[PDB]
Amino acid sequence: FNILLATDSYKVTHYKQYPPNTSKVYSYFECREKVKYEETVFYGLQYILNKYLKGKVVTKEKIQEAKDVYKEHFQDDVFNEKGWNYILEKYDGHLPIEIKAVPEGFVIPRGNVLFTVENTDPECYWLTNWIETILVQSWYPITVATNSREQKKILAKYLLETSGNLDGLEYKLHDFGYRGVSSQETAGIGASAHLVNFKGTDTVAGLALIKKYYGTKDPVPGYSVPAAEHSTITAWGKDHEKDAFEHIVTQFSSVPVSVVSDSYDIYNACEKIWGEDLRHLIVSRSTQAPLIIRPDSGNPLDTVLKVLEILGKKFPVTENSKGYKLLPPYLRVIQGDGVDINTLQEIVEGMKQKMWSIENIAFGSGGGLLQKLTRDLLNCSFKCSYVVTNGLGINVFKDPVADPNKRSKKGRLSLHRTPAGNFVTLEEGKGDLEEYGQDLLHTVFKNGKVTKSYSFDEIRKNAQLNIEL
Amino acid sequence: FNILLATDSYKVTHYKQYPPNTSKVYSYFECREKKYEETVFYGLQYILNKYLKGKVVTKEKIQEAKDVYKEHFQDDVFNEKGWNYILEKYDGHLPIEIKAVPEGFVIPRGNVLFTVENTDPECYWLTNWIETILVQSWYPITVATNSREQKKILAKYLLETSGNLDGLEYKLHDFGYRGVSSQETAGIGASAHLVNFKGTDTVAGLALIKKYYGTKDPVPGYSVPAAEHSTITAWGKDHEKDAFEHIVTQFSSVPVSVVSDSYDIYNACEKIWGEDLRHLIVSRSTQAPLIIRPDSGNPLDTVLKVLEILGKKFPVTENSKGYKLLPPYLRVIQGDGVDINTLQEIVEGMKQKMWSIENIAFGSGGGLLQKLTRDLLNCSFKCSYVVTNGLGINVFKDPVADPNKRSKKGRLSLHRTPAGNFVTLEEGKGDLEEYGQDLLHTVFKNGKVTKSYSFDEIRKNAQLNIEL
Ligand SMILES: C[C@@H]1O[C@@H](Oc2c(-c3ccc(O)c(O)c3)oc3cc(O)cc(O)c3c2=O)[C@H](O)[C@H](O)[C@H]1O
Ligand SMILES: C[C@@H]1O[C@@H](Oc2c(-c3ccc(O)c(O)c3)oc3cc(O)cc(O)c3c2=O)[C@H](O)[C@H](O)[C@H]1O
Ligand SMILES: NC(=O)c1cccnc1
Ligand SMILES: NC(=O)c1cccnc1
Ligand SMILES: [Cl-]
Ligand SMILES: [Cl-]
Ligand SMILES: [Cl-]
Repeated sequence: FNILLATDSYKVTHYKQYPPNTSKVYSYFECREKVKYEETVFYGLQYILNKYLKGKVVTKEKIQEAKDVYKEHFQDDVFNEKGWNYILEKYDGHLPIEIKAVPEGFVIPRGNVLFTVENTDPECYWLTNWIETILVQSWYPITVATNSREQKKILAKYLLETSGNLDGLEYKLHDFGYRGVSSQETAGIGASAHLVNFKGTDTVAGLALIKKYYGTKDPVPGYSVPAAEHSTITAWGKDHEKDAFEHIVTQFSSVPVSVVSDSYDIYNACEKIWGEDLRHLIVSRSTQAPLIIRPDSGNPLDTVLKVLEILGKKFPVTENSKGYKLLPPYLRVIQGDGVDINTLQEIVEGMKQKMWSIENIAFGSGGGLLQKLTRDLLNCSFKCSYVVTNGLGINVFKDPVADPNKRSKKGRLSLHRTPAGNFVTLEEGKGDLEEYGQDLLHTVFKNGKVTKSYSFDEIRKNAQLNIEL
Repeated sequence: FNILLATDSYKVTHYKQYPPNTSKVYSYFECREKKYEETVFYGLQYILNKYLKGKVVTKEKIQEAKDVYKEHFQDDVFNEKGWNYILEKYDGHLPIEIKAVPEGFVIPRGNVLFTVENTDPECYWLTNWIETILVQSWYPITVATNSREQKKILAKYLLETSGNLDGLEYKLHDFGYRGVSSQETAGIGASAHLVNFKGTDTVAGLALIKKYYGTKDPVPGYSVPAAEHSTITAWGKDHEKDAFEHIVTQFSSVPVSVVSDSYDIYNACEKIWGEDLRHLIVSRSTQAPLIIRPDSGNPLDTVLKVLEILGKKFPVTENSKGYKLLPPYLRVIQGDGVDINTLQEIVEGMKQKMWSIENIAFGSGGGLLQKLTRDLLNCSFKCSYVVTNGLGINVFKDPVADPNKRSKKGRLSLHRTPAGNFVTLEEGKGDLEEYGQDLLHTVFKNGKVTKSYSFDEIRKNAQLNIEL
């Protein structure tokens, strides 16, 4: 990786565009005020700081490589070779930048400063926004973690209402998204952000990222169980679906096992194969090793409701203390097709209306969890708010006439608690007046070193739901 | 990177689930039919080289996978024996054969694009182990296809309003680096866009193409100097004119894009560019025009109003098709809110107001590289053929509630039809040789990349019919 080649092309030309004699550029990131997504989980900056920003990130070879690429890319010499060589020669290639940030896992309302960036050497005024592109990619772990947490809120509300408790909540939304993201790197980042809120994942890449960059007291941060796919059912031949089911549940007789049941006819599979032909292999299973029946096609709500009605007529159903129907403990359902935050809500509400406890179901979500998200969902944005030119600090901002939502904050910023205990971002250096106590941002990066860090266990604690607290 | 840790967790358990006595699992990838009628096949070569080729198994990688899965499953289910077999027998090279349509080929939906099978009977479980990594080809396929569909829209409008396609390759600029989910995604996605266009600010695409594909030219994509809000607003609100003047003077002999909406896009166009600094604009060369960049408001309404303002402050001509044309030193780039749908809305609105598409280019970020999912083209990998007890059987899924999810049966091959279209033959019927040559070629076999394509070849294959 070369940091010189890790920015938007136009930023190569920006050192020539700032006012002459500018010694400081100070910028900030927020999730701009616009499912409402009123609060965001701050997560993922520590990965970027360690993987890409810390240590000796400039070398002679990297400067020469960037110079050669940009000469052809712009068909002109605009690259700031002198400016990058200064960092190499004066700081042994360590970035003279200070980043302050809210602690990871913190849950912060929209429209608040989450981190700030400024140069610590006047010669490197151009460096602050060079690294905008790499830092703004924190939108992705923030957005995955936030959207996953919002689904946890829905699941908690309906589990509490239909069961009286939150038992099993952290296994109710399983990450199926490894194949449906855009790269291996994205898979690890996104899976780790989901694991802020839940413990079930099939996206193995998230485990090593957490281990390397954050850390947990437990050996791994996420868990899985054996499960079938269409290839392991259909390979037996259509007339032998029962044989596949029997082989798989017998191979995994002592752990939970998920069996995709829709290869040919989900309803026949539930009613006749699981329901009658193999029922004796299901009712014998342990409470710690249930069969998890997995539909994977059709209208998600309609299919879940019909699967439950079928199973409730073939297996003993109880009524829990809240009055909701409950399958026996050796039998559960996972809906892992078509699940995003909207369809999740529709399914749990439809189950509730039909008197089925949320204890009976879990969800797998792939593209909806890790890929169908954009930087626009939370309006993640990085902007310059303060500069020093000719020794004079200036509060700077953008205020487009057509769009008030794009207006940006002015001056030096700080994050505080209000008297009622909420968050406020103070502008124009007003945090210095100390009317709102101390700034909640902490220096996390300075002059090539990570200066403050969070374990994954601390991040999880910070991101807990109120209903959990 | 450890390929043992690069699969969906459940696939760790599948070796125990296939029918006993199974010696072959054969699987295929298609962009299922459900408008995106045709897809650009692009990106597999990156995956083959970065992740699949060579010695990908070691004793350390097996032990690390064994340790992780013991904790991840709270059980010992990992196939250590099967992975050690590959290590000891093949020096850690994967006994897999992959056949694929040439990269850059434009193929209608519902056709086989690549197949995967094991070459050693002991490794029947390996074909679908690597499904997860191979299915991520959905992303470069989808970026390249969606970018090409935008090129079709641009080409149709440019041709209608101008009579030619001059400049088409620079009409959709990649602004997506900050709006994708990772550095790796940025390079992959930017490279897929460059199949169709030459303008990019997502620098990461250049090194990927150089390392994995190659071009005869030094670089596959190009940029020009451009401002951002920080370089305008840093001058102070009262000094926007000073920022504009400084920037166009610093870049007086190359094209320069200047974001103009920091405070009031319409004031900037009419009064700053159109009056105060007009003398610095009309003196510019055709080779180095000023590109005015709005970045907020309704994308169509803003473009039309910007053009109306500029048309009243600068000399406008009428081209031979009857459409209005700004002077050659002045152009506009709309780089906010652009996806395939709004691009179409903008060029159609311009046409209705008699403005040539020569006047405009588009920047797209999230719309171009992030707002896409595997479901857009229904990219899917399924087993279609197995050999069990020495007999081949045709395998498929056919869910009752969704006919669109039905998969193909048996050994597959891709052919040209007599009318020049494409057909996927199932059940090994390609062996009857009624349809000429199979278009799938072996690209990977037993840890080696057998066939490779340059980026120049891929671009040629992905050309539009109108260009042809
Ligand atoms: C059968 C369930 O398995 C485990 O939870 C998971 C579920 C699950 C399923 C249905 C439910 O109603 C539910 O409450 C949970 O499903 C999984 C599926 C996978 O592919 C992988 C997993 O790890 C779980 C996974 O860990 C937990 O052991 C849960 O206690 C048990 O009820
Ligand atoms: C000023 C234009 O530059 C080049 O195209 C680009 C454009 C562009 C703009 C407006 C138009 O109406 C248009 O036809 C093109 O914009 C760019 C913007 C960037 O940030 C970077 C670029 O490389 C181009 C970029 O390369 C083309 O060579 C075009 O001939 C010329 O008119
Ligand atoms: N474990 C599963 O059922 C699963 C995992 C990943 C993708 N699809 C299904
Ligand atoms: N060159 C540009 O105007 C640009 C690049 C990347 C993101 N936004 C704007
Ligand atoms: Cl599956
Ligand atoms: Cl080894
Ligand atoms: Cl910008």
